[PDB]
Amino acid sequence: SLIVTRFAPSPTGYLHIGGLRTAIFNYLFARANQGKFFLRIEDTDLSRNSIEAANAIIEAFKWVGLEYDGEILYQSKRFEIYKEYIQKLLDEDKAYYCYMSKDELDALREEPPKGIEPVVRIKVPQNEVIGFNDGVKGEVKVNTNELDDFIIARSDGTPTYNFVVIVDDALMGITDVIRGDDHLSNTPKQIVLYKALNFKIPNFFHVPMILNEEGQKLSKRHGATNVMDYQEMGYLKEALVNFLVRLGWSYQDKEIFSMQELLECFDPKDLNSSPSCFSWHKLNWLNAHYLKNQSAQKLLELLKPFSFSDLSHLNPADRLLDALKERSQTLKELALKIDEVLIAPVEYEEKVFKKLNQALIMPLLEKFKLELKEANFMHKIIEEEKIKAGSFMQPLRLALLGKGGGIGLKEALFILGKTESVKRIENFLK
Repeated sequence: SLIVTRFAPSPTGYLHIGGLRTAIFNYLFARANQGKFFLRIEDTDLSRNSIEAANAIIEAFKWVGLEYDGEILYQSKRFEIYKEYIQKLLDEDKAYYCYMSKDELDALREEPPKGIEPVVRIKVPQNEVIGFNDGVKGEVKVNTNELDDFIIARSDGTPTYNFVVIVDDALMGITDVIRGDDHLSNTPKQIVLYKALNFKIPNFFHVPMILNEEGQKLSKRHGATNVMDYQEMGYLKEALVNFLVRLGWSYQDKEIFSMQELLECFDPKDLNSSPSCFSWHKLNWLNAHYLKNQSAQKLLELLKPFSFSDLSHLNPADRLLDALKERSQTLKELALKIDEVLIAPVEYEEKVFKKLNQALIMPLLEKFKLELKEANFMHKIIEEEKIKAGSFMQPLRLALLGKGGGIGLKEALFILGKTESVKRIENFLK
């Protein structure tokens, strides 16, 4: 069966994670059945603010990797198309000109003009039942008496969002629409427009909105709704998609999915009607997994915008990533731990430095400096001055790493250059 879906978001300044989730559902439905998936940008005006917003949505779309068929459709490039359908409804007396204000209509609905530019409103047939079988909620019915004559064209002639969606959906042959429960009230209004223009009504799937940790609606008050913020936070594109597709959808008790697995087992009949919650632990658990399943060369290219240290080390000097990969969850956390090893310490932790015998620690490091200088690149040496390991390992760690609980001293000596290790010990003695 041929499936034609799209992603036509309402005007936003960027790509929201909630909109990314909806775009994934619509994407997966088309790709699972070898259909077509489009991206439509609805710019109500050709201003500088809306041009940058469109580029931002396209930017996040490219980074995530959701490819679309054909070229991107813009609302500003289809101005004359929307005008003709609006005129058609007028000439058929299915739409009419209105000069009243909203406050006048609110009072009248509860009980040759000169100058004033009118708006165009659609004539909603009263005393009818608008119904549609939603793929998630089931049969949804609404009386037309609960729908007033809504605006389809403003006083300057510009069509509304609902009119632009249904025209573009009919001209593109959209067969299914997977939507969030937020826009559930716009669906009956779109159905009116569809029937008025004798257009085919695609199938609808209304999924619950994403909830936060406290069960509230996911909004800008949480502080992480822009998809490109997750890129700056250090999350991989594969982990972000795996996280969002799991909200409101579940297969067979599985948590990790590849792109080829989703494309071969996604089904909109499995969309859960129970709302899902946004979990930082779940997203980090996924992102830790995809980060650990990466290679070594790819990690070098991923860690470049996050690490202050340039990687000119040898293939074994991959040992740096072995110890930090398991203890890191994002590229930001991984690169920071890397900088804690490659970048030389500028200061020393006074919590452990002040509680150290300076008369005994200084000559002991020198005896090890020469003992290690004879060796090179991987068996280390142990001091034999009849002392515990802590009496020697704690000062050596402060000289090499400066902190209290970092990587093991055996790996840090090999990761760092044999000349760099001596340069750090000599700086500790100064």
